[PDB]
Amino acid sequence: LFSSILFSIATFFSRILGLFRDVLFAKYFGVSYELDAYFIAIMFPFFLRKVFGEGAMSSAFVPLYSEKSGEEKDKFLSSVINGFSLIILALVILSYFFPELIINLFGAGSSHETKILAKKLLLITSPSIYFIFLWAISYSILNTNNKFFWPALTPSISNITIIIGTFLSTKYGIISPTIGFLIGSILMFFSIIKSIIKHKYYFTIKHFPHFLKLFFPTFMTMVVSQINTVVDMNVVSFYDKGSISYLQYASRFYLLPYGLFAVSVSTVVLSKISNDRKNFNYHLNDALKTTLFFTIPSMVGLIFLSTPIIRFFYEHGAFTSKDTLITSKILIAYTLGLPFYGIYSTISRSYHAIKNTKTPFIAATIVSLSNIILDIIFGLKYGPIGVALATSIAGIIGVLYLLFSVKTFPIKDFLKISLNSLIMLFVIYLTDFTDNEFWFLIQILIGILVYLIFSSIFYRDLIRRFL
Ligand SMILES: CCCCCCCC/C=C\CCCCCCCC(=O)OC[C@@H](O)CO
Ligand SMILES: CCCCCCCC/C=C\CCCCCCCC(=O)OC[C@H](O)CO
Ligand SMILES: CCCCCCCC/C=C\CCCCCCCC(=O)OC[C@H](O)CO
Ligand SMILES: [Ca+2]
Ligand SMILES: [Ca+2]
Ligand SMILES: [Ca+2]
Ligand SMILES: [Cl-]
Ligand SMILES: [Cl-]
Ligand SMILES: [Cl-]
Ligand SMILES: [Cl-]
Ligand SMILES: [Cl-]
Ligand code: NA
Ligand code: NA
Ligand SMILES: [Zn+2]
Repeated sequence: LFSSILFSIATFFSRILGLFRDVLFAKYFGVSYELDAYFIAIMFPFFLRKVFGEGAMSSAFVPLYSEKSGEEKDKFLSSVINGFSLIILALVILSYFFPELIINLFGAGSSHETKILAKKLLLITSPSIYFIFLWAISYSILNTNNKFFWPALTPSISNITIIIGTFLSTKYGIISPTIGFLIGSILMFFSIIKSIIKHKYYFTIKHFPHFLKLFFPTFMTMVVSQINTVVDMNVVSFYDKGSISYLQYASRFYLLPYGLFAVSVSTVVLSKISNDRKNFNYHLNDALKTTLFFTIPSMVGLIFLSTPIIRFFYEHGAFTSKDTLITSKILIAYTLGLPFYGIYSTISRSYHAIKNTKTPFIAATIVSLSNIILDIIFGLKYGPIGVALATSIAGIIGVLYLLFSVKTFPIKDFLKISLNSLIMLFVIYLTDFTDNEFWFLIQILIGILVYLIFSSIFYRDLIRRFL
């Protein structure tokens, strides 16, 4: 368990480091066409990391690597590296000659000056793909040797190098964090290079067709399942300049309470279902109560305090009062979906825990199609706020489908949690007088205390049994 607590500390600071990276973007670049161009240029390697984070490489590499032995293991590894090196080299050369293909994938609607700059930055980011693939392969090898802690922290390397590049941007401009992104991908790979170079190199691609047969179907499935990322960005690119940047500032901050409250708090309770499948309904209700307990007060507090929170973190240097006003509205639009995505995540993973992949797949399809259609309608009409809202409404639709499916929900506890959250709201509203820029921190503490006090009143009998 000591490694589990250590990994939580490591994850917290890794999340905070990403937040600090964005804080510096706001200070050194604010919201601008030039940061739009940066995000366009990094989005393909970023997107590819996300897909490999869902297991796209390990899903095929692990079984085919582990089944082999002796120098057939080296020959398999060489086949994978050689085959991908060939494909990637071809596509980086094509990227140099036709950068508009990648640009128009993520920023088709962006202005002329944006696309020109993104072309220049893509010359630097496109090679990072090669080092991301190698990183993903080494990551898989480490996983087959039961190494999980340290490989999971290597993305922090890239955030440090981007941060350093952002500091140097006062001399070079936006190209400095772009170079930092490339160097980050190189050093991420070098941090775990030994797992690859301990193998003998073979001039062979013998096993590459075998590996592709198992890799590509799953890889494409994971591409499609993460596509809403691409659609969000491409739709907003048609709005005002800086729209891409607004969406990144708001969504990257929102992912902090999302990851904590909509997913992580309910994991332990959800873990029990696999071992105790015949009590599925009880355990699912238990997990849903936990999710609601955290997401409902968090949603209320975040929305009420969205402007002072954004101001505290982002409103420095080039990030203006106007930027705070807009980013805060986008954050509210996302935060309205927090409890719905919490419920969604809880029911979906509970289904997986009992080997039902069909119902989670249908729900995910509904959410994805809903999100695309609503992006078209609301995103083209209202820019980033419309895209954020579309994402939240899509989650509501997914929740309605899943609730009709499991036909269970802890209604009594939802009402108790909601009342405690509204009592909390009433109190924080009363403490809203000073307008000091740091007062929102005290209101968060007051809100937590009020919420837990009244939680203990309404759950007194339950606390006694636990205590
Ligand atoms: C070579 C294709 C590059 C595609 C375009 C990106 C440009 C990259 C530039 C330089 C790459 C140098 C890094 C080379 C990294 C080492 C390659 C490797 O993994 O070898 C493993 C074997 O020894 C064991 O199987
Ligand atoms: C600008 C740099 C961009 C670099 C982007 C690198 C992405 C490469 C990913 C996969 C290999 C693609 C080649 C796939 C070849 C076809 C695979 C195949 O044959 O799959 C058969 C399957 O059974 C039928 O469903
Ligand atoms: C996330 C929860 C943990 C965070 C813990 C942070 C600890 C508190 C830090 C700073 C408080 C600063 C509060 C400053 C309040 C302003 C006081 C003031 O000067 O108010 C003037 C006005 O006239 C009144 O009437
Ligand atoms: Ca600006
Ligand atoms: Ca060997
Ligand atoms: Ca300020
Ligand atoms: Cl601008
Ligand atoms: Cl072996
Ligand atoms: Cl970034
Ligand atoms: Cl194979
Ligand atoms: Cl084989
Ligand atoms: Na500017
Ligand atoms: Na426009
Ligand atoms: Zn093979």
